[PDB]
Parts: sequence; structure tokens; C-alpha cells
Amino acid sequence: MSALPPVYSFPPLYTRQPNSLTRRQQISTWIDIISQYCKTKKIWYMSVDGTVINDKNLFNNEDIQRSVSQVFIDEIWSQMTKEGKCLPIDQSGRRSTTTTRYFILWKSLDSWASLILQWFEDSGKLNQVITLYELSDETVNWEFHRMPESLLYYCLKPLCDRNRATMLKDENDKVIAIKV
Amino acid sequence: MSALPPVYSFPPLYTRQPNSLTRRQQISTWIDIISQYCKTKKIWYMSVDGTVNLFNNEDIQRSVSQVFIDEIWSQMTKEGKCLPIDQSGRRSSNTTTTRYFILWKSLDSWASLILQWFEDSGKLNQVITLYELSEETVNWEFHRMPESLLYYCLKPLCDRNRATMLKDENDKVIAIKVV
Repeated sequence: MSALPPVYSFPPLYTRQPNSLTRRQQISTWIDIISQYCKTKKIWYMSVDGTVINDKNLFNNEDIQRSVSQVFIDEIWSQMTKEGKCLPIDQSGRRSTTTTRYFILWKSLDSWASLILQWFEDSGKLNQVITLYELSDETVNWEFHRMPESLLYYCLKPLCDRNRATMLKDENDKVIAIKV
Repeated sequence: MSALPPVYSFPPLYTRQPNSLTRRQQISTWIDIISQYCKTKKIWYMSVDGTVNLFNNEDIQRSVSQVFIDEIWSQMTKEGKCLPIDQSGRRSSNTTTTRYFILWKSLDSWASLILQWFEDSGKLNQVITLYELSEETVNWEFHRMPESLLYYCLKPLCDRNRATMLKDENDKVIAIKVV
């Protein structure tokens, strides 16, 4: 129960800082604000310009009348990407081939992998075949509930490695369900 | 969460901001940094100048002006995030407040957690001292809290008629019973 910080309204933050050292910190702060934000609002996608997609822009502070330059924002993303805090995706899968938006990873993919895997066991379904769609129905209500399927797919992949699961695709080789 | 946020190293923060609006936020950010710091390092006292220090960033080579710091404290005091005290107990600004009791947890809040322990330990009728309350049965967030400050968290219990305090020959609260 938190979302946006008090520093989120501190102007000097929106101004990029000339200084390898400083900028390095300032960016972390932003990285951090992002995760915390998406996390509490249970959001998953962020457009490169900061727009939030809903299963509303975080770099444009209306109240403070300030906005982070795209130039900086980009620095923010890469940095966040280098750190594994976000995932570059295009009109669908992992791409940073015209990456259009980001999958904010406040929880590692492997981490999500576990929590989902967990669910499966903590619900005995550890042998059945459930779809990704139902993965986000009434039965689910762990942090990952409502997570897009495309992104859900990336959280399950870890289960395919670690040989704990097998995915099932439809006629158009699209993952639709999975058995763990 | 560490003792210091990433913003703790963001210079612009140490510079006071000319602006009722802005400063107001900047201060909250500092208030916040303090609580969070003290909380995780399980610290309780902070000297007005910041000695825990926390206002003098060595790595960043930057330090908040006392002027600002004072604004920080009052603001933090208005909010009830801290408690002003002289070498003794609660003591107002001028009235020689020498240090602060950082309230990362409201007094009423602490009040509850302590009350809680009592019930969660059935001792809800006995007479335990503040010393034992701080120093081998206690291990909730309040474990190790100074007695003087512990006293202020129990007071709420005297109000709400849930407890009675017992002082020694030198009218010093030593124990308490919170039936």
C-alpha cells in the first residue's frame, strides 16, 4: 500500500543530471519509482514514452508541471533493462526490433515462474492442462492474476527449462495452455 | 530496503528548495528517509544536527543547512513522525529539545504492538517493568527501545484505561500492568 513516493513530486528529479555519478543514482531512483508504481497498481505494460497501459503517464507529472525528456527516459529504460528490472517487447514478444513497450518486472521472471508453479501445486492441478487465459479466471488470485498472456508466457518459460512443464500451442503455433 | 534510498545520493535533495509547494515535498522526502533509516537500523535517537550525520552525506560531499534541518524537524513534529525531547522527556523546540525519538511507527501504533504482545503472551494482567519490556521475552519491533521512549508509547494505554503504571521511590515509572 504505497504507489508513488513523495520524491515523485520533487522537480530536480525530472531534470536529467549532468554527471556519470549523479545521473547513475537519479536513474536508479526512477527505476525504483517505476517498479513500485507498477507493482502497487498491479500494472504490467509501460510505453517507452511513459504511458501506462491498462489490462495516465508516469514520466509526465501534471501536479508538478514537469516531464522527463525522452532522451533521459531512454537512458532510464536501458539502465533498467541492463538490470533486468524490465523487459523490452514490441507489438508482442521480447524485442529491443522496434521495442514499443515494457513489461515491468517488479518480480523476476524466474520469480513469477515460481509463484505460478506454486499455485499449480498449492491447487493440486500439478498435472492438468490449464490455459493462460484461465491463468489470469476465478481460480487465480495470486499476484499474477490478470497478467497478460503474452507476458504470462515469459513467466512460464522458466518452467519449461527446469523441465517442470510442457506448453501446448494451437493451430497457429500460439501457446494457449500448459501442463506442469 | 536499505538504510538509504537511491535518492539519498541525489544532490538536489540537499539543497533547500525556495518554494512553499516544493520544499513541502522535499521535506516529506527527508522525513521519510529518516524514518526508513532509523527503522531498518533499529535506531531511536537522532541529534538535532542529524547525528545518529544522516544530514551530512560524506560520499556525496553535501550537507543540509541547519536552517533547513529545523524546518524538517518541525514539519516532522507537526506530523507526529518524531518526538522533541530535552536531555530528559518531551521538551518543546525552544525549551531545549536536545534530541529526537524517531517515530517510524506512531506512538498509538507502538502502543498497540506492545499491548498486542501482552495479550499474545497472556500476561494481560500481570505487572512487568519497562526494562524487561525492552531488554528475553520481547522481540517485536519495540524490543530494545529505550525505557524513556517506551514510557511514551505506553501512556496511550493509560488513556483508553487499559493500563496502570507503577513508579519507584523517585516517582519514576519502572513497571506497568495492562489488564
